[PDB]
Amino acid sequence: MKYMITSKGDEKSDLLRLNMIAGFGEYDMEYDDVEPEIVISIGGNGTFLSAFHQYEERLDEIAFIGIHTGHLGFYADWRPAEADKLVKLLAKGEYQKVSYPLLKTTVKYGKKEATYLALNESTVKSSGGPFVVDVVINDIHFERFRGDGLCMSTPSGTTAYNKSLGGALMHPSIEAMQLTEMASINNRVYRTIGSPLVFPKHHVVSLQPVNDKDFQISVDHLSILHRDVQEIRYEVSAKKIHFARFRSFPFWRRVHDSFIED
Amino acid sequence: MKYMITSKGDEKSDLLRLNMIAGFGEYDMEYDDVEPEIVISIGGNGTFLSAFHQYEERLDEIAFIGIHTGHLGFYADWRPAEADKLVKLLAKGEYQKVSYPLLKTTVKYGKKEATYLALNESTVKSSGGPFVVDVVINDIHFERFRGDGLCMSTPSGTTAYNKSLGGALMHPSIEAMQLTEMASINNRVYRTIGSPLVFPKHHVVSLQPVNDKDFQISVDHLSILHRDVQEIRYEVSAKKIHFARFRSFPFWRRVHDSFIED
Amino acid sequence: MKYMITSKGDEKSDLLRLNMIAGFGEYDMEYDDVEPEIVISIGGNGTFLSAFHQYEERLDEIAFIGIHTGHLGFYADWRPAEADKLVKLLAKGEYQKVSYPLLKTTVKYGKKEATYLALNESTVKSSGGPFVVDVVINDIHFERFRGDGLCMSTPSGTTAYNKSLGGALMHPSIEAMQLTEMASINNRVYRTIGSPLVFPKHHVVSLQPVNDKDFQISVDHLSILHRDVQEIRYEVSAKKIHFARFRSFPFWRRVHDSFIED
Amino acid sequence: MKYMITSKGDEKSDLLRLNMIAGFGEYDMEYDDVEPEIVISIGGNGTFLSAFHQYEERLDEIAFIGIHTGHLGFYADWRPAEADKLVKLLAKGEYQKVSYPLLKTTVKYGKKEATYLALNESTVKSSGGPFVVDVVINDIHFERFRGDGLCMSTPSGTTAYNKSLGGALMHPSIEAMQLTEMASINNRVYRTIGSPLVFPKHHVVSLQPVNDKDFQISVDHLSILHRDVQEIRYEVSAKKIHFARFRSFPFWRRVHDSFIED
Ligand SMILES: NC(=O)c1ccc[n+]([C@@H]2O[C@H](COP(=O)([O-])OP(=O)(O)OC[C@H]3O[C@@H](n4cnc5c(N)ncnc54)[C@H](O)[C@@H]3O)[C@@H](O)[C@H]2O)c1
Ligand SMILES: NC(=O)c1ccc[n+]([C@@H]2O[C@H](COP(=O)([O-])OP(=O)(O)OC[C@H]3O[C@@H](n4cnc5c(N)ncnc54)[C@H](O)[C@@H]3O)[C@@H](O)[C@H]2O)c1
Ligand SMILES: NC(=O)c1ccc[n+]([C@@H]2O[C@H](COP(=O)([O-])OP(=O)(O)OC[C@H]3O[C@@H](n4cnc5c(N)ncnc54)[C@H](O)[C@@H]3O)[C@@H](O)[C@H]2O)c1
Ligand SMILES: NC(=O)c1ccc[n+]([C@@H]2O[C@H](COP(=O)([O-])OP(=O)(O)OC[C@H]3O[C@@H](n4cnc5c(N)ncnc54)[C@H](O)[C@@H]3O)[C@@H](O)[C@H]2O)c1
Repeated sequence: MKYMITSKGDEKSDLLRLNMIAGFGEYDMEYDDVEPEIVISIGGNGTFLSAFHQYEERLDEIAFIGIHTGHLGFYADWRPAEADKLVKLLAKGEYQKVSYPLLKTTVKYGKKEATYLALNESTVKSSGGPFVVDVVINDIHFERFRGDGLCMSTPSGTTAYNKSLGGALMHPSIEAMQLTEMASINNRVYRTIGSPLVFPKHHVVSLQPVNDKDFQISVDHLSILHRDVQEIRYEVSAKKIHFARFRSFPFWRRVHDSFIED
Repeated sequence: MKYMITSKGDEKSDLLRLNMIAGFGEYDMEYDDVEPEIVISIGGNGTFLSAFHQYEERLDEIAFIGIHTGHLGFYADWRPAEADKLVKLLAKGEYQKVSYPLLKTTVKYGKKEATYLALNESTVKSSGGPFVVDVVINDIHFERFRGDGLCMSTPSGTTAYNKSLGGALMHPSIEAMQLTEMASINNRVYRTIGSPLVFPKHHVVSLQPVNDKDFQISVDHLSILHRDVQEIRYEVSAKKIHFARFRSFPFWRRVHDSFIED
Repeated sequence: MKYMITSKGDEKSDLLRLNMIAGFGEYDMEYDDVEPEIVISIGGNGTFLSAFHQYEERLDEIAFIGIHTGHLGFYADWRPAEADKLVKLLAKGEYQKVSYPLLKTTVKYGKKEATYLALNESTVKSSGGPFVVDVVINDIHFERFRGDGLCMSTPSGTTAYNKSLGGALMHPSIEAMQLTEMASINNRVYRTIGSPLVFPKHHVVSLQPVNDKDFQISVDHLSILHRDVQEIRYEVSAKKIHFARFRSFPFWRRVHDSFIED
Repeated sequence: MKYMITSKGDEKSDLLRLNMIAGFGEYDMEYDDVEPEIVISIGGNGTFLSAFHQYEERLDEIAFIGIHTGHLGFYADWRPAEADKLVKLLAKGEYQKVSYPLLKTTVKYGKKEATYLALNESTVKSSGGPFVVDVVINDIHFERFRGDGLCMSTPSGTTAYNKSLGGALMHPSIEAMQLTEMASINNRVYRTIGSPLVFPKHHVVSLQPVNDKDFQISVDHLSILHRDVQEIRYEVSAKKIHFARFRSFPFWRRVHDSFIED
């Protein structure tokens, strides 16, 4: 099967990558970083995010696998010491496929609209400057949000920025996105919902400028200053990320291991 | 069609009930509180909850309709002044059916297990006394929770007790339950997740006593002191509540009307 | 100097107590549990709280010292292994005195008022039953609180129940009390401040029943069902607790050690 | 007495200013914006903040008075319609003076240190980029903070940015500053206190760079990108702001009026 390996680029990750390629050489099992069927990431959570975004135009043809050199593997299954076992398992085709939901972000201007795919989240802040937007859900005006910004998370994204903002952790079998507030202003004149909101597939959340059409918009690691924005639109993507697995490693066990104990 | 009406029991609600029965008399359209196909509640949110629990053994045969005399209609669609329009619409069969998910609670003892159905939530607190339970998700030990208690909410329940505890609001098309913490203790020795958790259908959350087997368990309005508890088990019910509707009144508009403005 | 020792009552604490008495026998240094100048607590945080409340009528004549057998010493300075060093230091008079603020609670009825002193906090919940009170600060109606209850904390109490409810941690040199909410209900009709409130000395916070005059009131470990309540009044006490110290052990280092690392 | 008036600069505020000057003309009562004893602000909360910072080098010689054209007067006492009554009261010397605490911020570089005074708060965020600082309190390493940033508030500042970040509201008679977290990262490897912290006078909170010495630092409305930072130091200022008052208008009533009702 066609595969490639991305490395964090430090000595540790590079050498692990070379050894895996050498091991894959004894199998069938072609290195191809143009049209891989398997993408292996070796590094931190950032390395995995880079791997995902490198191949976001062929997500339907790829199964992702992570080895984490950091603490701390939300998209890793594997430790550096387990690399030889993974080589043998991958070569044998000894795996099942699991899929997580993704978030579509559309930015409209005074055209051409830009579309982004997020594995963790997309956030919006001001470029300045007071942040004020109208929040429109399925064409109904829901609230005028004033504060620091807003975060829209995928289910797998809920353990990250979403969690820090008081959002719920959601099992990735649920096809949803979650909107959290950053430092909302609430007084007798200005009001927000002041709770995270969880949206199903096909629900559309639109942010519309009130002032003030410049925004700092993030998509996972990427952060861009967008000018002359008319709308930011959030919806669950029709696209999914696929993982190759190998052994049972339940989401809630992954949550336990990351936040409670070892 | 067979129907019944429950009233809050004050003069206002009783008279509205009598007038609706009188209006239903001009149609076809039989009063039957043993085997109703339509259950009409006139009162507050508590009146509606009582109506639901009065008929929880025939939820598959009933479509519920609420008129709210209070502020404040999370399960009401209707205002007292709209009662005549509702009579005509109901009599004509001019409605579509919408379903919300429900929460199953199982309490096991040193037998016979007790099972409860919740429309809003089920909560657990101590009878004393320090509250400490082991939280087990699909047979994996997730955390030892210390604090005031725990709340498990349906999607429609998320606007209630769940919201007050920092939980997310979830659209009821999502078949899920949400676990929130009450006053969790977190220090260098005791740790909880400290975020709400959202579980899909078929996931099972089990609370197991550590000490200390007596618990105050609530199911919607009902609150009971349970003794000699071995397990409390939470899962999304196979059963759903059905509503008769009539006109579009989106969940998010209902949320806006209840928390933001009019 | 006159002293006494309280023990948690397990074998470990009892034996440590006997050894300290034996060591104090070689000094001057009289055991007196009626009029002690020094009160030594050996046990958990609960043991220390019991020691404080045993002697709350002579707080001006006593300096408290704690040895913690638990994790986990918010009022302990000392570990069991350090007991011999403490014996020698105490006998020598080798200490400075530090004072923390306390909370006065007054419960008024349809007389005789009951007054309580808290080292950590006093809380109020319903006996049932919906909890609703009017919050009156220096005779001005501030809010109608609906929810689970309210917690009023001393500065040293802020690391306990207060912390779990989202309250700030306050240095005990600040003569204040802090009011936190438990599960406040906020919607378009019912509103609370939804933030902790910090009150200086001489400010008086009065809770007045709306319904519904029965309340479960806690003062540190003590929890009592109070009937026919007309008012609950909170204010910073004129009384303080005094500690004997011995070496510098800053409050913020104590916070670090308890919540961050070792 | 020497006075000046600042205006928001819209037609409404400008005309109110002209009328007050005309009214002050009938008294004694000299317009002097170099060395005023009374500074009158007409506009929003931003106008008042500008007035404060215009005269922060002569805070000991000035008593401030606000008229709010906005909603919404945390530093206003007065409404536009009350301007004539204020003219007469001011001219008569019919007032008492009230003082609130202020926050000193020191930014040290690889010299010359910059010092700022805040009436509401000072915040710190990254210029990029991951925000990571070591939090040092009175020379003791307290935590390594990872997240979006940190906010240090005065007592009067607690109703603003502090409130949005979950901070306590503190009565301004308390000489303190309060540190709140913005989106702190907490997992099994990274830990923060996860509660607001309230510091008395003379306590010093130092933020020290870990990476990564560029920071976006705000002081009230002012926001500056600081490069090559070695330390950010927070402490309660020896300086206070003085207000002229006129009638009793308690802080807690001001809080009620701003967040609860009218
Ligand atoms: N205050 C915050 O919680 C905060 C701020 C900015 C970004 N982030 C998160 O960091 C991610 C990447 O940011 P960056 O590349 O700029 O580096 P970064 O330094 O801002 O964040 C990297 C950290 O986030 C963790 N992380 C990445 N994905 C995660 C996941 N899904 N669940 C839990 N933790 C996860 C990594 O293990 C690492 O510790 C973003 O997608 C966002 O979720 C968090
Ligand atoms: N601190 C809290 O938020 C708190 C405490 C106890 C109970 N409750 C809620 O009250 C409900 C019934 O309690 P009770 O009968 O003892 O009376 P109650 O006085 O304790 O609560 C009644 C209030 O809850 C509101 N409510 C009911 N269902 C709701 C919904 N699904 N979404 C939003 N608000 C809703 C009603 O409008 C009413 O204002 C429970 O199911 C629980 O959700 C809330
Ligand atoms: N949900 C909660 O956070 C919760 C609930 C009830 C009581 N409490 C706290 O427990 C204290 C005593 O309760 P109890 O005797 O019923 O036993 P308990 O089991 O309810 O609580 C004992 C725990 O609280 C800790 N504790 C005591 N004083 C503390 C302090 N000032 N700062 C930080 N932690 C402290 C102890 O170390 C112990 O772990 C109360 O004064 C209250 O502060 C907390
Ligand atoms: N997310 C937030 O809560 C947020 C973000 C940035 C700034 N702020 C606050 O706004 C203030 C000034 O910001 P700006 O000039 O850039 O304009 P801005 O638009 O960012 O904020 C102005 C708003 O803050 C209110 N405000 C000012 N002082 C207040 C006080 N002490 N208590 C309660 N509300 C107060 C004003 O009434 C106005 O509604 C800052 O000092 C900060 O406290 C808040």
